[PDB]
Amino acid sequence: HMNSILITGCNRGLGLGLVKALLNLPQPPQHLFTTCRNREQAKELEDLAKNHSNIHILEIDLRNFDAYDKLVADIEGVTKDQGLNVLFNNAGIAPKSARITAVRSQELLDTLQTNTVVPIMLAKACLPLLKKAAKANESQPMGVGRAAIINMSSILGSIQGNTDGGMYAYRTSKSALNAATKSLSVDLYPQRIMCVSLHPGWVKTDMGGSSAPLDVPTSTGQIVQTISKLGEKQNGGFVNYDGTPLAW
Amino acid sequence: HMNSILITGCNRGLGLGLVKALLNLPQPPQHLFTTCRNREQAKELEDLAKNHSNIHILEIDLRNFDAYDKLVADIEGVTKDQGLNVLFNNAGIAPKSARITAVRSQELLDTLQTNTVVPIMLAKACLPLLKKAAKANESQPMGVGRAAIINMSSILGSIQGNTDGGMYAYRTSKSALNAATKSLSVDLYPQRIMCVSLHPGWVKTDMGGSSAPLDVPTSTGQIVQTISKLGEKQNGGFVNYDGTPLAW
Ligand SMILES: NC(=O)c1ccc[n+]([C@@H]2O[C@H](COP(=O)([O-])OP(=O)(O)OC[C@H]3O[C@@H](n4cnc5c(N)ncnc54)[C@H](OP(=O)(O)O)[C@@H]3O)[C@@H](O)[C@H]2O)c1
Ligand SMILES: NC(=O)c1ccc[n+]([C@@H]2O[C@H](COP(=O)([O-])OP(=O)(O)OC[C@H]3O[C@@H](n4cnc5c(N)ncnc54)[C@H](OP(=O)(O)O)[C@@H]3O)[C@@H](O)[C@H]2O)c1
Repeated sequence: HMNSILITGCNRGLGLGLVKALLNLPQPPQHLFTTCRNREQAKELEDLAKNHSNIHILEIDLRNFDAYDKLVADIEGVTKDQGLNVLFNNAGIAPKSARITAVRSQELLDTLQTNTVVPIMLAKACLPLLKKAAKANESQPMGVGRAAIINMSSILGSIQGNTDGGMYAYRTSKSALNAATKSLSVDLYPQRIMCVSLHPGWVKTDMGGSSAPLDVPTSTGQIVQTISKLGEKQNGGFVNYDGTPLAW
Repeated sequence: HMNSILITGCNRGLGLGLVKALLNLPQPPQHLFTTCRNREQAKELEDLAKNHSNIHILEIDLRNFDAYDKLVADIEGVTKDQGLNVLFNNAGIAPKSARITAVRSQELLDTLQTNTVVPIMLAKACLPLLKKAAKANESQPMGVGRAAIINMSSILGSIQGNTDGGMYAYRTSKSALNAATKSLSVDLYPQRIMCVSLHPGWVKTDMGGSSAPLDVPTSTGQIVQTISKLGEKQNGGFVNYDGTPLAW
């Protein structure tokens, strides 16, 4: 059971799918923090909120690093001595496909900032909360029930498995996120905070497209289930949406 | 034999070491292009130039993406229909060690820009020259003798081998460079342009430090030798300074 969880980017795709799947759980989280850039929009998320009080909507554009201090402040005020059990870095972007001969430096930097730098900086900010949760549940084994950072990655970030090429901004950012996941796993081991990169499979969202074999509920359903079964053995790993180990 | 080669960052460490090792070759390159940010400085490189006419010094700060068009112009004017056989992305930076609780967003972005974005953008700019060289030598097998991009990476970029953690900016940028190396290998295969990431081993330079087991000549000597033996089988791979396959 996850008492509290913070998930970034929940007005659309997988973020929203995860929220719903979290609710359908027999023992849903007591505090489900969800970020989105425009609360005015996210009608579906705003509607889910008006129907589920365990949902907490926080408005912020993750690119504003100075705004993090307050994000964590708002969380701590609600959770207090129980900290934050899970940070789920889901917010991500994928520019349009493009050949090396058409790659733009700005597209690379922007993708790297949102898909790589943000997750690292948010992890940094949430560390105090994650450690409090890890301590509060120190009698339990490693898992989302204690403390964990789940970085939503992608199989396209699998260098060993890249046989199609292209997608420079996206691939570099997800392979970079993976390297961050591994370092975080080593650095946070003392407090027993789990960190894993997870590929949600190819899902039919605005990013995944209509050609994807998986739908949102199917993926997120298994994801919530998978993260719920992840333990110390999978710490610092790269796993598929069903828990299968993936290649870096 | 490499008729022409472009190496970035040659006033210091490995860049300078490679230049010297290239010269000591029985059949040194006819055109050895070397970049550096301050020609006024780089006395040793400027001195090597005054003694070796095959050396060409080009001044530029790789962060200035608009300056690339001219870099390639100057090269093409010299090589012409023979193109550029090798692009050796050596320029790199490594910020001071720091724990996750002290990581700065600017340090991450800056490291990612110089160690990841620059190599990708320079590769992009040199593509026309690399393809001309690849075509001019189409009767030869893949290798530095035909056309190739060698990205100087690092074992710290090996996610599978990261058991010490930390070094977020550096690790993410080198793992990202590796993912770029793999995509470039697939995308450039048609023109048979080889791309490989190479770890020079731990060398005693300003970055490597005095604790490194290898000196500059030892590393660069084997490097020049190793790249000289790299072929299609090692294309898109991550290799040690002596050619041994490394884990992503
Ligand atoms: N779909 C797939 O097949 C697939 C496969 C592998 C990995 N993934 C990864 O899974 C995650 C979810 O992707 P998705 O399929 O749901 O894509 P999506 O439908 O495009 O959703 C991306 C989400 O991230 C948010 N976001 C983007 N930039 C942001 C920023 N600067 N600040 C705050 N939020 C930001 C978006 O907010 P706005 O609505 O405000 O833009 C949106 O909620 C991503 O990390 C993605 O890379 C997806
Ligand atoms: N030493 C090791 O043990 C080791 C191990 C693995 C990988 N490497 C990699 O090997 C390469 C060489 O590193 P090194 O040991 O020689 O380090 P170094 O002695 O610090 O040299 C770095 C070189 O890159 C240049 N450079 C940095 N930023 C630049 C920019 N924006 N534009 C143009 N040039 C720039 C530097 O120029 P300035 O003099 O103007 O600063 C310098 O010539 C790097 O890619 C590094 O990551 C080194």
